[PDB]
Amino acid sequence: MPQDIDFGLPAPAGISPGLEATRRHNLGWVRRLGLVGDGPSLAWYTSWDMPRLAACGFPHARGAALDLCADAMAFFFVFDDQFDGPLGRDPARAARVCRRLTGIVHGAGPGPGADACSAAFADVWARSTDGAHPGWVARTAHEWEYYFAAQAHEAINRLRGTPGDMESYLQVRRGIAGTDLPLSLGERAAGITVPAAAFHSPQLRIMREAAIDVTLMCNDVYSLEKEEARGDMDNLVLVIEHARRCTRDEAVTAARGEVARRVIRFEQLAREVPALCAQLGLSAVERAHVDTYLGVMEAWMSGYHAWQTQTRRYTGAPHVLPSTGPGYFDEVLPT
Ligand SMILES: C[N+](C)(C)[C@]12C[C@H]3C[C@H](C[C@H](C3)C1)C2
Ligand SMILES: [Mg+2]
Ligand SMILES: [Mg+2]
Ligand SMILES: [Mg+2]
Repeated sequence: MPQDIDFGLPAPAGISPGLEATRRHNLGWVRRLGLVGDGPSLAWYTSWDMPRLAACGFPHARGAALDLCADAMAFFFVFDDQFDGPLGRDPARAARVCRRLTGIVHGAGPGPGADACSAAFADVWARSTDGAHPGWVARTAHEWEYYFAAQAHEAINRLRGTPGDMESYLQVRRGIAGTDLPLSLGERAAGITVPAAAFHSPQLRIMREAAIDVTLMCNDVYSLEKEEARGDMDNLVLVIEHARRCTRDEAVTAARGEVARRVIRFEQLAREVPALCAQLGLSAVERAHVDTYLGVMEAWMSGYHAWQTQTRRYTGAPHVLPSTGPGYFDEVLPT
C-alpha cells in the first residue's frame, strides 16, 4: 500500500505562510474561470487540496506568487483528468486539442468565450511571463509545448496495451508530467533568476532532471491504483514489472530504488554548488539566487510527497470515479 511506502525524503523544511489566503483566491479562481463547477466536481476538487500542494511544494512563494502556483496546479490537474475517458484513447483528437493549447503558448490568445481549460491556461501563462526574464520565457514556453504534445503519445501507448521500455517511458512520462514546469514555476514564484552559467552547469542540469524524476516516480507509486484499471501504461511500476518479469512487490521495491538513487545523486551534486559558483565568479546576489534555486528544487521533492500522503485524490479516485466510467464528473475540454 502507499500508506506503507516512504522514499526517504525529508519532511518539508517549511510551508508557505500564504496557504489559507491562497485557498480563498484559488477557490474563487477555478469557479470564475469555469474550470470547476458546483456539487460533486467542487467537492472532488476541494478534496485534492491544491492550496496545500502549492504551499508545501513552493514554500518560497508569497502572496500573489502562491496564488499563481495554486492556479497553475489547478489547471494541470483538471486538464490531466480530461484525458481519463474517450479522449485518452483517441490520439489524433488528443493531438488536435493539445495543438489548440500550444497556440496559446506561442502568442495566439484564445479570445473571449474560449473553453475553461484554454481560458485558465491563458491566464496562468500571462501571469507567469509578466516581468519574467526572456530566457525564462523562452525555456518555459518550450516546456509547455512538450507537456501538451506528449499527451497524445500516452494515448497511443494506452491503445498498444503494453508499457514501453525505460527510455520510451521516460520520454513520454517526463512530458505528460509537465517536464520541468514545476521548477520553472517555483523559480518564478520565488522571484529569482538562475544565472545561465549556473543553470547549465552539469551539476544543476543533472539535479533539475533528478528532482523532476523524483516527483513523477513518487506519483507513479501512489497513483497506480487509479491508473492501472484505466489501462494507463506510462507508470514506472508497470514499466519495471513488464521489463523484468517480476512480481508487483518486486517492481514497487525497484521503483523505490529508482527514486532513492536520484535523491542520492541530487544531494551529492548539491554539495558541489557553492564551489561551482566560486569557479564561475558569480556575484553574491547571483549566489543567493542559486542557493534559493537549490532550495526550490529540494522543496518541490519533499513538498510534493508531503502533499500526496494527505490529499484525497489517490485514495478517493477509485471509489468516486470508478474505472467503469470517465475520470471526471464534468466535461470542460471540448474535443
Ligand atoms: C501534471 N500533473 C498535475 C498531472 C502532475 C503535476 C506534479 C508533477 C506530476 C505528478 C503530480 C504533481 C501531478 C504531474
Ligand atoms: Mg497524466
Ligand atoms: Mg493523471
Ligand atoms: Mg500518476
